[PDB]
Amino acid sequence: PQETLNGGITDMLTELANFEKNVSQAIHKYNAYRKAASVIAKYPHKIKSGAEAKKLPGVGTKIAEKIDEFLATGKLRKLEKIRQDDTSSSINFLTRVSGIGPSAARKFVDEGIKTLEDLRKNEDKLNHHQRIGLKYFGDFEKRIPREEMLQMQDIVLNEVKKVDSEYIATVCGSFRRGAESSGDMDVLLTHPSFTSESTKQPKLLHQVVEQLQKVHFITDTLSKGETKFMGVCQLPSKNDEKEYPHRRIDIRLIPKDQYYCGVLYFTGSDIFNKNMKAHALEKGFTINEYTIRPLGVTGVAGEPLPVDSEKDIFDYIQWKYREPKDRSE
DNA sequence: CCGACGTCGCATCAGC
DNA sequence: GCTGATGCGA
DNA sequence: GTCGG
Ligand code: NA
Ligand code: NA
Ligand code: NA
Ligand code: NA
Repeated sequence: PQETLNGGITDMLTELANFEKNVSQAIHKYNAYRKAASVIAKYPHKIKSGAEAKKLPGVGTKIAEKIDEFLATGKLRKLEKIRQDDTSSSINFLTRVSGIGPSAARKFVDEGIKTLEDLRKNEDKLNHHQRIGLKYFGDFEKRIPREEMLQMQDIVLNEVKKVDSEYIATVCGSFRRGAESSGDMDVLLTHPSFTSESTKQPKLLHQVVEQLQKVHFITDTLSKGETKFMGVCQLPSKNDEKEYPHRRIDIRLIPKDQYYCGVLYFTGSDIFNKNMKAHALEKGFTINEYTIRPLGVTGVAGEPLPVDSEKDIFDYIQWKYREPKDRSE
C-alpha cells in the first residue's frame, strides 16, 4: 500500500517510537508505537479518524487521539516540540551510531558531545565498537542490493568450504526469503563435530573468521566469542571502479542438532515465526530457536526432538513444507 | 488494576 | 583477580 | 502504549 495512504501517520508513529527508545528509555512504548505503525502501514485504506484506526489491534486510545490531532492539523504538537529540542534531538541522533545506545547517547550529550564531529574529536571516550560504528556511520545506513548479497555469499560459502568441506553454512534473514535488498548479512554455521552434548570445540568459529580475514573480506571485528562473531566486511572493488560500502556481517556457530531450528528461526519472517509457533503449540509442541519439544498433558516439556532438516520441523506439526520465499507470514 | 511485552552472546562496568 | 549486572545489538 | 488476565 502506497505511503501516501497513511505515510504521514506511520512516519509520526515511527518518530514517536524512536524518541521513546532513545530518549525516554521506554522500550515497551517503542515497540507499542512500532506495532501500531506496522498495522497501519498494512491497512489498505486512507484513515479518516482516530476511531477508524483504533479498530486495528495495537492501536489504542492515545494513538487514536494523536491521529485525530494529526488529521485535523497536519502535525502533532508534542512531536514538533521534541524535534526542536536540542538535547533530545541530539540524543536521538547519536544512537544511529552502532554501539551507542540510549545510555551512551545520554551521557555524551550530558557532557556536551552531540554531533559526529564531536565524536570525531573525542575518540578516547569511545569504545572499540563505537569507533567502528562511527568509522562506518554512512555505510552502515546503506542497504545491500541482492546482487551484492549474492557476491558476498559466494565468498563466504567458498572460504568456509576451503577451511573444512564438512562445515555447513547458510546465509539467512530476508535474503534467504528472496528479498531484493538486505540491511546486513546473517550467517549460520555448523559442523558435524559440534553437537549439544559433544565437544564445544572453541576454534570452529575462529578458523572461519580467520580465513575470511585472510582473504581480506572481513575488515573489522565488533565482537567475537566461541559461538558468535559480529563484524564488518567489504566486497573487493571490481577494478578501476568505485569501492563498495563496508557491510555488517554476523556469523554464529550452532550445534548440529540445533542447526535447522536455528535456520528456520533466523530466516523468519517474524510474523511467520509467530504463526508457526502458534500452530506447533496447537499440535502440542513448543518451538524456539534451538529446539522443538513435545508438551505432555499437564504441559511439561519433554526432550528435544531430532531435527535433521527444516522440513522435519514442519512434519512434526503436520504443516506442508513452505519455501523461504513464501514465509512472509 | 496491573504485569507482560524473547532471549541471549559478548564487551565492559560495578563490586567484592 | 573474580562474579554478576548492565548496555547493546539483533 | 496497548492488551488482557
Ligand atoms: Na485498537
Ligand atoms: Na546505536
Ligand atoms: Na541505532
Ligand atoms: Na575436506
